[PDB]
Amino acid sequence: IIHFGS
Amino acid sequence: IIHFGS
Amino acid sequence: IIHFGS
Amino acid sequence: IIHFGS
Amino acid sequence: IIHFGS
Amino acid sequence: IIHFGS
Amino acid sequence: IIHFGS
Amino acid sequence: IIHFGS
Amino acid sequence: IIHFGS
Amino acid sequence: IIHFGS
Repeated sequence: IIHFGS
Repeated sequence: IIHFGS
Repeated sequence: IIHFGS
Repeated sequence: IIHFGS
Repeated sequence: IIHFGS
Repeated sequence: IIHFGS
Repeated sequence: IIHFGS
Repeated sequence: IIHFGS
Repeated sequence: IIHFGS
Repeated sequence: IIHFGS
């Protein structure tokens, strides 16, 4: 996972 | 995991 | 885990 | 874990 | 663990 | 930049 | 930059 | 920069 | 900089 | 700088 946010 | 956020 | 946030 | 935050 | 925060 | 490779 | 590699 | 590699 | 490598 | 390596 690459997650930029919430 | 790469996580930029909450 | 890389975590920038909360 | 790398954690910058809370 | 590397932790910069609380 | 997010770069997975060379 | 996030770089996983060379 | 986050760099995992050389 | 966070650098895991050489 | 956080550097794990040479």
